[PDB]
Amino acid sequence: EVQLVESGGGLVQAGGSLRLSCTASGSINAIGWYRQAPGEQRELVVGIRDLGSTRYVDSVKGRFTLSRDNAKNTVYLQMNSLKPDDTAVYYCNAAKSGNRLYPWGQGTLVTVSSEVQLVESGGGLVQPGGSLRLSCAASTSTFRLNSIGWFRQAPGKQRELVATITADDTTAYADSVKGRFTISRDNAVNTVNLQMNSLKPEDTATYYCTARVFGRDIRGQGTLVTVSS
Repeated sequence: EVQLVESGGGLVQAGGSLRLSCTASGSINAIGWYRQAPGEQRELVVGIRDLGSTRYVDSVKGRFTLSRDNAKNTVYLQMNSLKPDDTAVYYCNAAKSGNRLYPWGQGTLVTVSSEVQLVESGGGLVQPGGSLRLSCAASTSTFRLNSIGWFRQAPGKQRELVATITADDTTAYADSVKGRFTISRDNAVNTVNLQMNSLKPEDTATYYCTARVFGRDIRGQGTLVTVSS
């Protein structure tokens, strides 16, 4: 028979990332990931159509990415932009139609935490392919939020504008992050965020927050984001 075992889960915050891996010895194409918490019976998160496609639950489509390496009898599931509601234990038995369920692994656990001037946060170190979430508090006691934008800068190089959101909720991203980055407001708390998926060694920079208030343009001190594994 097969012995399944899965590892790589951990504690992480809003946004954030984690690479779950899984492995077996004793067809690796028929493996998908289940998820279980207490108080609601376990569900399926990723499965396989008979033809060989990889169908993902709509609640997560656009975050979790099933990869595989036949050469190591290993399957993975790269998680980005992790939400609190992703908290549970993930298993690794099969998910193609018409296949026997393999012997249950123990499961790796996955937990997810949570003079006007601006205040950035969230910056940290991650691996290539990871995901962060930066936030931009204004420190005003809700005096004015306005229209903002995020610009980064590696040391000794010219600044780069990455993404912006105006008052009208229009978004524009640079071609250097096209597809990967996503700027959302979250207005209910007077803070504005930037989700950063699929990072590279090339994003290693100090990320700041500009707002252009009355008269002068303003920024915050900005947080490091490093990616070199």
